[PDB]
Amino acid sequence: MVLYFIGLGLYDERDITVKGLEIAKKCDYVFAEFYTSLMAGTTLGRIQKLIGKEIRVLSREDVELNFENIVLPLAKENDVAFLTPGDPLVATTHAELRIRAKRAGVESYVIHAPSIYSAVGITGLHIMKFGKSATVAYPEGNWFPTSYYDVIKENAERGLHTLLFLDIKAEKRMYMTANEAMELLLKVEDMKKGGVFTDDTLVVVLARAGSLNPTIRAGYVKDLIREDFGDPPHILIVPGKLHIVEAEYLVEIAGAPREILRVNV
Amino acid sequence: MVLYFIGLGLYDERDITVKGLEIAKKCDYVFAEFYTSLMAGTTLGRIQKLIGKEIRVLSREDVELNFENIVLPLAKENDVAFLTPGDPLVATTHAELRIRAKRAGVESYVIHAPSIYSAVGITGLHIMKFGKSATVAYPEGNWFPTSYYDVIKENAERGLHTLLFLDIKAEKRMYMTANEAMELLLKVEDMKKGGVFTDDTLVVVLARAGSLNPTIRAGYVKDLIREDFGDPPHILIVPGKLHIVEAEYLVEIAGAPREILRVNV
Ligand SMILES: Nc1ncnc2c1ncn2[C@@H]1O[C@H](CSCC[C@H](N)C(=O)O)[C@@H](O)[C@H]1O
Ligand SMILES: Nc1ncnc2c1ncn2[C@@H]1O[C@H](CSCC[C@H](N)C(=O)O)[C@@H](O)[C@H]1O
Repeated sequence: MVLYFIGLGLYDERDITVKGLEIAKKCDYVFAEFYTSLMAGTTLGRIQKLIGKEIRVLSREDVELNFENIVLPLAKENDVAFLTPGDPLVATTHAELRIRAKRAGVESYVIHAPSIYSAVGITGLHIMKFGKSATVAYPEGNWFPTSYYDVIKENAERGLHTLLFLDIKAEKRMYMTANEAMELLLKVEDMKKGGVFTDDTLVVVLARAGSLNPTIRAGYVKDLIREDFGDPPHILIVPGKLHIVEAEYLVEIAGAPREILRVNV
Repeated sequence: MVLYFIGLGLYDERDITVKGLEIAKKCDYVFAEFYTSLMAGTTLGRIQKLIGKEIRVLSREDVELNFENIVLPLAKENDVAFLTPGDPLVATTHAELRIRAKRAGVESYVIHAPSIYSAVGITGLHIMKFGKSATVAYPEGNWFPTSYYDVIKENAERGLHTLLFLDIKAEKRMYMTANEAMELLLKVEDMKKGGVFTDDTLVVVLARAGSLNPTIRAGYVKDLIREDFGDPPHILIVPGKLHIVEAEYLVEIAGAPREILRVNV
């Protein structure tokens, strides 16, 4: 009669909250999806072992299309767990699954977990200063999305930071790198020529948040465009005007050039 | 010889990540602070028990003026852990404490936890649609902070949601409620009169995120300002231009007036 949306964390199988782990163990069935995002620091098996129960993976279609046929039915007569990377209702369309639960007379509860949306706070950039967020999608066929470009422009204009989620082909297990995102923007800049993203623009790259050894680097596009930030997942941030304090943190902890202390403050 | 920054979560002691717990367990000394936020579902005793360590709680001044005197020193001889509500680097200036740890010669690591910043997802509002954030500060005497008003304004202008962190005075055990926040905003409406916040404005309130039954309400200032939302902590949200899908979740789960469904395109 109960369905729990349990967050799985950022990186590995230990980023789940204690609350989420116990509740999962008590559930009769445990489903999980791994398309919205991917747990780079662990494996389906490791996760299974930790929780103890056996996890049934759902595809994008299984969820978006037949969640009410695969999951909800059991949730009627039992206690079901739905596991998703990061935080349950973040950056995903899962929030509407709660509406379906209600429609089927099923109670749903949310168990949160760290999100990349809030873990960027490790970059020293002030959470309160983040403006509208966006996704840098891969150009395909005749489709070449460039909206993120504008999102970055409206935020910088008002002195806010822009968080750019990078593209992901969960299926193909293919991650978009910070470099590839920096490349695309340069092309969008070259087409729109608004002076929003250029070799002189300051950027921050957060790689593998959640890990004890994440990669936090700040620098000018021309200098980071070809730097190796390690294995995915990646996150690109185009900061607005920096606080002296924000800036010091990027220099002292993300190896930012001293130049930002005078040019970007 | 290191320093760990561990998040405790949103509501009770089980909101810490397994990663965080297992690390806190194997630490020599465990500091903390409960002034940046309020965990409405636990006690220092329950945390200590779960951690199996004695937690010395520091004050803002202890931290802001003596961290390198009370904490870092031990960090050179032992593994120290500094716990905090929710995520330690969200809506706090703790990130600066890392610069200290460094100049003191002390490696530091960050372990995240669910944060109110990403927990707003449960409201049904898209995470990427949130623009700049702000805090509604308690007036102190003849001083009346108004900043947050312009933040709301600036965001609604761009059709983005606004996350309003409510003030806290842990020392006095004062926890601004969503009602108090609304009341203050109305007064600021008279001051600046910009048609930013009025009896007819739609607002969303999230109370006690992290609990299995948080209070999620959406409605018009006039109908909510007098409504009881339960014990703090509270968070107030001023949505921008809704999506039909956001409107549905608000109506179906937040209990918003069905009229909001008919969006004005
Ligand atoms: N640990 C991590 N480090 C850096 N980026 C990450 C990451 N985890 C996820 N991401 C970013 O977030 C995107 C997933 S979109 C969904 C976000 C997820 N629900 C959450 O709450 O975290 C990935 O494509 C990548 O751009
Ligand atoms: N569990 C919770 N439920 C509702 N609001 C919360 C909350 N936790 C924090 N808040 C809001 O955020 C304010 C504290 S600011 C600190 C936030 C914390 N660092 C985090 O990561 O979440 C509170 O006064 C309240 O306005």
